[PDB]
Amino acid sequence: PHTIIEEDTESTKTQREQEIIRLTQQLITSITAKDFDSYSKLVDPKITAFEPEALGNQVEGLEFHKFYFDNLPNKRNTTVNTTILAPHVQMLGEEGACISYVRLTQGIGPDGLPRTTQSEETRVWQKKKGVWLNVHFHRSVSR
Amino acid sequence: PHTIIEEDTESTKTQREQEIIRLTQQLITSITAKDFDSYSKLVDPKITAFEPEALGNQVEGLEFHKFYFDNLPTVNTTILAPHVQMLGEEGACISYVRLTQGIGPDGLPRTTQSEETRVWQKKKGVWLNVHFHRSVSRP
Amino acid sequence: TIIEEDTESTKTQREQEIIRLTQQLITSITAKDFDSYSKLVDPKITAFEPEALGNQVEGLEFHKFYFDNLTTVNTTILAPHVQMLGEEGACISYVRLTQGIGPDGLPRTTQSEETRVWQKKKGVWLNVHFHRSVSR
Amino acid sequence: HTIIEEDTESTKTQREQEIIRLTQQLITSITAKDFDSYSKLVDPKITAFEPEALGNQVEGLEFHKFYFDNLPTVNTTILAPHVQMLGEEGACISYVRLTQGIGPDGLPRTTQSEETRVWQKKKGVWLNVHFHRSVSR
Amino acid sequence: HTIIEEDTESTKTQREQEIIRLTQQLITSITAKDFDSYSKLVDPKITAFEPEALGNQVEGLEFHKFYFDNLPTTVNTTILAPHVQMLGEEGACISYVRLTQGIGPDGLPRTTQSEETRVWQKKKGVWLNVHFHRSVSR
Amino acid sequence: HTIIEEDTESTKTQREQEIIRLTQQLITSITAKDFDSYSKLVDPKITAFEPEALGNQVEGLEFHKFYFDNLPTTVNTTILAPHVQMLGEEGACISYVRLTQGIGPDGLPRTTQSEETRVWQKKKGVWLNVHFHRSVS
Amino acid sequence: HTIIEEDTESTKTQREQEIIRLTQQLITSITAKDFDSYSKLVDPKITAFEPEALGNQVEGLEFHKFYFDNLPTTVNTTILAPHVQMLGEEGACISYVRLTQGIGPDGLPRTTQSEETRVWQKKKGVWLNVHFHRSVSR
Amino acid sequence: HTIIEEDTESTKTQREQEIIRLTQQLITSITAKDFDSYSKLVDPKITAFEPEALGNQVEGLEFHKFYFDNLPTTVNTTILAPHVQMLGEEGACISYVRLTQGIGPDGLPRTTQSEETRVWQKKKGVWLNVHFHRSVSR
Amino acid sequence: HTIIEEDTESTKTQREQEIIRLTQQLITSITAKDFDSYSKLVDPKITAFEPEALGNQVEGLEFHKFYFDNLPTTVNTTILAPHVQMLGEEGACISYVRLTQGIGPDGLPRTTQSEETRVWQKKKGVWLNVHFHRSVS
Amino acid sequence: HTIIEEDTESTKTQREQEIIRLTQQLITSITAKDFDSYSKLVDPKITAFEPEALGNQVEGLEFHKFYFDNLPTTVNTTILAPHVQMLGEEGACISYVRLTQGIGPDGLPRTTQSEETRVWQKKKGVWLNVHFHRSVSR
Amino acid sequence: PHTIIEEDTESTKTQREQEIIRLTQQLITSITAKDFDSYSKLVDPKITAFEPEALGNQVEGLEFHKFYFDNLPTVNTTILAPHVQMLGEEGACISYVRLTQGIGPDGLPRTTQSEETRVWQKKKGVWLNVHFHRSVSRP
Amino acid sequence: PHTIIEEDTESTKTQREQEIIRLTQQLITSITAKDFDSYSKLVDPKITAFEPEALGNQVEGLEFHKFYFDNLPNKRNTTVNTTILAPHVQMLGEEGACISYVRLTQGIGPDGLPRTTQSEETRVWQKKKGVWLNVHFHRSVSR
Amino acid sequence: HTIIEEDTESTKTQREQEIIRLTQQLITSITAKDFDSYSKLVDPKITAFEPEALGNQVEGLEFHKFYFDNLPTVNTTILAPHVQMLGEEGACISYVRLTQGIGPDGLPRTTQSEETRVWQKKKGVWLNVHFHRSVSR
Amino acid sequence: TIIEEDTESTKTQREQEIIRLTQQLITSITAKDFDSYSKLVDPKITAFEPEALGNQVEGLEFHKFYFDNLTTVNTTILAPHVQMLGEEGACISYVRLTQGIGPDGLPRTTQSEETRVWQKKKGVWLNVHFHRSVSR
Repeated sequence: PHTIIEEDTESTKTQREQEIIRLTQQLITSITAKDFDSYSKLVDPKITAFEPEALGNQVEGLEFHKFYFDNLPNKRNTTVNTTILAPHVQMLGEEGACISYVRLTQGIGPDGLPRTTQSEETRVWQKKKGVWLNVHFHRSVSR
Repeated sequence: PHTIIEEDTESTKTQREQEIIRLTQQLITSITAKDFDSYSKLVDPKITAFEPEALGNQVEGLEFHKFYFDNLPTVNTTILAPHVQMLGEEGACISYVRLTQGIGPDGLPRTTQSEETRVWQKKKGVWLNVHFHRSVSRP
Repeated sequence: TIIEEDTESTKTQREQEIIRLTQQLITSITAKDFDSYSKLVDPKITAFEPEALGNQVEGLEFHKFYFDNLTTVNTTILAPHVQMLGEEGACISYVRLTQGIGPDGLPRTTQSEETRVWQKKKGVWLNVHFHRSVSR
Repeated sequence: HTIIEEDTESTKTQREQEIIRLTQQLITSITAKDFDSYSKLVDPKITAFEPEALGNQVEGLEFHKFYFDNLPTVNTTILAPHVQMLGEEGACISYVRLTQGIGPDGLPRTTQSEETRVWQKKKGVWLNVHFHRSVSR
Repeated sequence: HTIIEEDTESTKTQREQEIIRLTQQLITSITAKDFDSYSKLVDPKITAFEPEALGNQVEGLEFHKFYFDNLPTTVNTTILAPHVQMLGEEGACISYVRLTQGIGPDGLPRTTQSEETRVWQKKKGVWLNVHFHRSVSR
Repeated sequence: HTIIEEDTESTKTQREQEIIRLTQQLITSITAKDFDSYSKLVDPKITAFEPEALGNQVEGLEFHKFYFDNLPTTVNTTILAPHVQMLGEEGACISYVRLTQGIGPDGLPRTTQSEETRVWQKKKGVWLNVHFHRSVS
Repeated sequence: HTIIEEDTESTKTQREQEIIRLTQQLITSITAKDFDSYSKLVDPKITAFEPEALGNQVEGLEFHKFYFDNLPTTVNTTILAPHVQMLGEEGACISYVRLTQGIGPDGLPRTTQSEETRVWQKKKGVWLNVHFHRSVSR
Repeated sequence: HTIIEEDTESTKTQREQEIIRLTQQLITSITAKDFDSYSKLVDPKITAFEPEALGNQVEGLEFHKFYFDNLPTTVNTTILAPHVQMLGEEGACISYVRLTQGIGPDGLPRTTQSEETRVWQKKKGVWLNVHFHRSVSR
Repeated sequence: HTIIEEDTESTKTQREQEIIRLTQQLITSITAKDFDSYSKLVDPKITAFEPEALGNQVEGLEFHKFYFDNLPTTVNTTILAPHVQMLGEEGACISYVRLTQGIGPDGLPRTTQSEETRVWQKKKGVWLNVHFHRSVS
Repeated sequence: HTIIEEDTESTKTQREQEIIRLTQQLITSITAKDFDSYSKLVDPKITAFEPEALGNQVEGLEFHKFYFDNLPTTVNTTILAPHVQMLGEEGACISYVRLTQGIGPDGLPRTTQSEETRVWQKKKGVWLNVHFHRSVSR
Repeated sequence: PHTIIEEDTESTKTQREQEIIRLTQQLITSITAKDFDSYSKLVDPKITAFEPEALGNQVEGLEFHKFYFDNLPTVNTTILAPHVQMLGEEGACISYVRLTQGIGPDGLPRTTQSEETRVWQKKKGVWLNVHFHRSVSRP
Repeated sequence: PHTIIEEDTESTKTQREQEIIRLTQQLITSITAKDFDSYSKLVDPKITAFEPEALGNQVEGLEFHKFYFDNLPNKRNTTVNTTILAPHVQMLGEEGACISYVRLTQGIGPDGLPRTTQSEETRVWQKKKGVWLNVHFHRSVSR
Repeated sequence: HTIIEEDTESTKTQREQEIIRLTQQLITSITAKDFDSYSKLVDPKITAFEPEALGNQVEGLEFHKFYFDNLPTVNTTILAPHVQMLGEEGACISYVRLTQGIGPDGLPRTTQSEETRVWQKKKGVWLNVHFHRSVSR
Repeated sequence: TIIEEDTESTKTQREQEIIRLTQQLITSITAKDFDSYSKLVDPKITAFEPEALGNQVEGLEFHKFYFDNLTTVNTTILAPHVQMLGEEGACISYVRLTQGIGPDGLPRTTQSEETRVWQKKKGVWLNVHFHRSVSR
């Protein structure tokens, strides 16, 4: 029970930019649904990462995140609702792209408590042999 | 006194990504020296930014950072493990750990750490920083 | 049940309807009836609420998440100010006072300041924007 | 005192663009403490929801004029303005206001508020008849 | 479920005394959670200032009714130094210190104190409470 | 010192309009600390519930005169939603929310909210305040 | 549970000795929760100052009768240095330090302290407690 | 600085009115730090219960005379609801709530509260305070 | 229950040796909670300063008997540096440090230190404790 | 620099009274920081239990002398309910509650309370303090 | 489930120091699996150690760590930026950041970080860990 | 006003081990005296480090520490007394050595307050062309 | 219960080596709660400084025998033993004791104490006449 | 000045000298006279003190650091136990109670438990080990 929502606003993006947004949406769907095959198809095997689970280190490879796919609750236990706020997409020539957005996640905590979480995400995509892959992402949370 | 040091340890970088590292070094130099002219020369005027000064929002433009070049009142900035991924011919992405050694109220030494991602785009033959993302992890 | 408090007087016939429409809206919220809610709310509604964490959200899905989760409550509208905007605009602002039961068997009262902006689209009034605040 | 709008890379229609410009002039009169321009842009019977009102709804200019008369480097930034038009005489603009300033010490601090302003075209001119300021925790 | 009124020394006038009686009946309907007597003693458009209203002024019975619908035997209220000021033939203003005794979660005796001002209006020969103000000092 | 009153809606009767005006003059006399005007508007044996009384009920004018003589510049009192209920011909009861904008120890503006209930009694053709009740939430 | 007086030095007169014995019987009815014995020794219009009154002065038997109808074992109350001043034949005033030893929630022995001042009035040949004042030092 | 009494309702007898006036003169000598006027109104062997005694009962004038020789402007003491009970011709007992308004370290106005119980004895035609008890509620 | 005594150095006179022995028997009667032995060793009008008295000075046996009847297995009392000073022929004063090893609520051993001063008076040829003073640092 | 002793009611025997006097002189030498009078009233091999000794027993004058060498006008001590028990012809044991009043860093009046037990021995016809025990409750 | 991952990013190691990394991986595996036989095979019996379990003291021998192999009651250990400096023919020194992903009381995920230095000595043709130094920096 | 003291105990070390101890002493003397030339002579220009000033990162090169030589108070202001506790030296063939010890430092704080600091140090030495150099050190502090 | 000594890579003289072995036997009797071996290795008039004594100096075996009689996986490690001999009948051994154990939960905890034991050769056998246990903060 | 407290009795002539030597040692400490201190203390003295942070230190330099830094104090020795060890050993243990003035003008008292071990080296007694503890 999870669905990903984007809201660009009145602004209409480039068709290319629109595809980067759609791909990012698919990736987030892989993460919330914990489908590691779909995640792996969209992400480069040598992706560098900056996330709070890294404790200020930079991590490389898929295994660090495959830990979260193979573990953590399945997804049946609870329901989630992620939302992408103001996605800014900057194309970098023909083979690069950089999408940065605010991620707002609605869910249920330990009890039947509804809570909202905000994180700031930067994802860099590289067009490798006609296929866009996520080569680096950087996820922070405000204090 | 403001100096900037990179630490590539044993790995070897290509000339392109070595230049991305060099440009990032100059950028952070203009930051620590509060030289906004050089900073403006290295940064695209429509630059997006994620930083703790923005309170979890994404800001655009130069005025938001030019505020800090003004108004604000001996440090060593160190770039740790610069990962530079080239993106075709007009893209580049360098992520690193920014370690800052400095002085407190007294002659007291303290170190701060932030994780930075900077995205460079080659616009009309020159490299410009079009987006950066600065984080500080659970202190 | 919901209680309105105009204090004194009767509003004009146009803004009285805005008050009643707000009553039906809050009724759909408290009763968790999403059909009436979707009928009263524009599909591209912008929103400022504490559940949005200082962000502005748009669409119904963000709010429909709250309809699909979770008996006796008493909401009360304090000093409604309705300002009409031509023939196709209306802006109602009021203080929402809610009475309910928390985790234990103890009664609690919550206060929030709500500002709803209604638009008359093709003869029917729809809420296109609302702004919910909570004082500290 | 400099004010910057951030539409994203979008262009609004000619009608709502003026709502954006007028809002910038309003925030300008607020930051510069110029009550004359403020009074020209605001209806005298303006209802208001702001943290200075302590969860109450205030009306009139006197409550706000109290703030123009006290105290003499700031940078306000308008994040994601949404303008929904209401016929020919109504407009509703909502945005996130991001303020950079200097506090008691010489330290830069940033504050974020959410603002929703409702404008009414009264006799060919636009006046701000309602506004709602919230602050996230 | 017994309410004690403490006139201190000396005796007031009879008309003030009846206002005191009606206030007692009101608080009895409150501690006994008897909404019928409460509705008999209270005007349907009563204004109220109480800590449950969060610095707002509430009107009507539903705001207090809600409280009567939800709760359940052991209470004791005491009216401290009631001042009753008559207002012509149709007005009355009684103000007093309310002292309530009860039992919380665990079996320990606790006492709460509030300051109350109740305003009675003589409508059609009967007295009704048209406004009350409940405060608590820190 | 400015005392502003706002009724959300409706016109009061003439009598209760006067009750509102008399309350306004009273609050003015408090802010200006003119004890002669205050005493003219208030009964010499007025009972009172206010935070300065520490949950006690005080009577008389001296308890309040103490504040008139020792306090001893610019403040803004706003009166929100006055509910006036007349009691026959010789009684009246007005209850309202009071907002106070002022400057504290700093150069920073602060707002204070209190809920007030005043009871007026007409004696010999003159309305006097005989009891008031001020609480803060 | 039993109560113990501590006269320390010197011997009191035959009048004040009875005041101390009656105070002992009173506190005995308090610790044993026997309201009958308490009502025989207390005037029905008794004023009271106690921490359970929150700095107010309550009147009547019911304010204290609420406490008799709550909780059931072993306690030890001691009257430290009773000072009895007689006022003619119909007045008496005894002030003392009440020291209580008991068990709380856990299994521990403790010693609470309160200062009590009781005023006795001889009404129709019997001594009655018309006012008591309970204090606690910080 | 001046002291104000609040009799509220009713009129006291001619005897107890003098007890209240003498209490006013006493607290006046306290707030003005005039030990001469204080010594004229207080018996030299006065017992005392006050928070400055830490729950003990002190005797003599010097224990309080220490406070007269310390600190120098504007204060306001009010006697709330004085209850005076006469004991023949040579005894009197007044209990009241003392409410003090003053300025602390910073420039702020405040209202401290203490409960006072004073016992007056007529010794050779003059009334003297032989025992006072100062309490503070928490 | 074991009561151990240790003098760092020196031999006491015969009298003060007996004073030490009587104190030992007293502490034994407290630990074993044998009130008959305690009463035999203590004056019926004994004054006392102990933490159980809350800074007051208590007199008599009942105050202490309360603890004999309600407490109601293995503890180790060690008496450190007894200073005995005889006062003529009918007085004596012994002061010492008392260590107590025991088991509290847990299965963990805890040690308690208290400083005690006992005053013995010989009445009719029998030594009785007439005053003791127990403090804890 | 004045010490007040409070015998409460009634009068003790003369021999106990002199022990009280000598205790007063001792504490005067303490508050006045007069080491000569202190040395005249105290045996050179005095044992002591005081909070300054940290749960240890100290002996001799140097431990208290040290205190007399270092410090400087405003103090007031009061001896509460002195119990004096004579021990034959050469022993005496006085125990009491000491109540001290003074001024700390800022100009605020403060009161401290300690429990003291002093043991006097009649050595060569004069009384000397051979052991004292200073305690403070929490 | 216990796995161990190294992250050499772009740099290239020699076969010797690559084997030092491999041996360290096996060592940490025997730690997370609490397999003391393998651990003893990789560790010299007179090994010195600095670790927070030692409270600022330096311990020697195996019994101090064998205590933790006993008595103690799904994790991913990751070796970050392994710097391996060879010391002639019989010495080696590998220092790295040890990042540990694991589960709390609930199915709650948490990450811990420690900095480790391990010194290897070639004794009779086999490599043994003769000294290690484990630190945890200002959490 | 600073001097470095070693105390091996009754145990006598190897002559080689003794030299490693002496070299370590010289290095610490360079640090306390803030003589960067003497420090640089004993330390390898590509030394890796683990110290609390690195915030859980590993640092390489001299500049990170030359920051502390060129800044910080000179050394004239106060007096220091460092002490090396139980130095354990393990030789690694002919070209490696590993010395680990407890560092106890006595000094004066902000006021005239004497304070003691303990840190645990591991220093690795490499014999490069007949000259021992410090190639890695690891300094921790107990909690 | 296993005990490990850590001389560093040194060998003591034959006389002090026995002091080390005997100390190991003493700590063995302590960890195993075997009072018989303890009493054979310890002089009956042993003075003692330990945190269980609350800064006081205790003497005898009873104070320590109290601890052998209460409670039934531990690892003690002796760090840097210094043995200074005193003629033919005295010896002073001081060391750092490092203890690994399990607390209330199933969590491993480590404690560190500093111990100084003074042995005396009494009639050809070595007895521990004094010990001093400290704990750093 | 320093005060000894044998409580009662006189020690034997051999251990009395150990007590006096301890007095001279503490005198050199309080007066910060390092010459007498070095004369009374063996150059290879082991030490357990709170200034060593749970470590055992050896030598005079660690203590000489404290002689070269920083009027009226009163130290007192409580219940000294002196146990002789043959002809060339002695072990004295005692409670040290120190009276002094802190930062302000207020008197403070500190307590520590000291255990000194003396050795007769070539006819003269030297302190070869001492162990200073502080109770919490």
